[PDB]
Amino acid sequence: LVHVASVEKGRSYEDFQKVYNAIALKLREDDEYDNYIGYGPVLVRLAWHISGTWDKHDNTGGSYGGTYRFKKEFNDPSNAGLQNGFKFLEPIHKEFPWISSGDLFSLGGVTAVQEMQGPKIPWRCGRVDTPEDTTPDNGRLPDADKDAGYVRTFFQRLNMNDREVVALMGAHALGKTHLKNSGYEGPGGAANNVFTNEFYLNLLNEDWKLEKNDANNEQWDSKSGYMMLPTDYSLIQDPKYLSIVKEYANDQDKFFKDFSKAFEKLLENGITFPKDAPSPFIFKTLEEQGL
Ligand code: HEM
Repeated sequence: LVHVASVEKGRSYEDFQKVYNAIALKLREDDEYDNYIGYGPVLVRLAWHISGTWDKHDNTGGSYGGTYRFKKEFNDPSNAGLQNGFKFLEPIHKEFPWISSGDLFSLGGVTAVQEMQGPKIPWRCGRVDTPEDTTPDNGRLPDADKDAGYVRTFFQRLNMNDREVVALMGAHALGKTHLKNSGYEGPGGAANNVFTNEFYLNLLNEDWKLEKNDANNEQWDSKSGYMMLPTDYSLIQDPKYLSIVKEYANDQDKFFKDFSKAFEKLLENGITFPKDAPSPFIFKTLEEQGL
């Protein structure tokens, strides 16, 4: 099963920078969402969830086809809450109807990371919408109530190794769990809408207690008022993950570089880029543009 990237007709870097900017300006404008966390974190989660359906074995799922727009995937229990990110992006799609759905969802995540002061994430265009019957079944996204061996095995399906897994998980410094969406409640950190390596520092430095939340699920809670999922905490229970947690806790630049690589890879899994495709784009932030 082959998905060849096809550049939206006649478009180039400037066109996609305009879409970036519109997303970034709306992120700035719609500041109140989720008790003033804003839409950055949910856009990052949306980009991951539309990518994380991928299966390396048969190239089903993945970001290419933009299939989140169809009811089966939209209504996946694993995707509860992401409707907010979709609704956010709706007016952007209306303004730029030429961009594919998978390009828009993935670019939303890139824009959020960068506007939250994260690393630059190179991004490639050319995902093409595919029909409703290409939508992957529910159940391809990961469970939170599991251990390190689960996490490691899960991510093999997305062709991610230990370092890539631990780097990607650093996104859990962003935003929060919401009891109504996932059966977990609380923020992972103090800087909910700024991208840093706080996830790793908090895992190592906080005093975590294994408690039950109001949905009768176990989660790790700190006296500082933070939480970790069982799968997050597994990164300090497994010796191989722990070494990499310590590395990123002690080197902000290394985390940023490794995250950027793993996140681009996640967003591009399943896609074949022609040898004469454009190079990946690196978008300027609003701040860099004086906007
Ligand atoms: C073992 C893997 C993972 C599990 C089990 C998992 C699970 C969860 C759960 C249960 C939530 C809360 C959803 C809600 O209640 O609103 C969540 C939030 C989120 N996840 Fe993950 N996740 C995993 C990996 C990732 C990865 C790879 C990324 C992206 C690089 C990511 C990004 C986020 C973001 C940013 C949030 C916050 C969303 C918000 O504030 O609205 N997750 N995740």
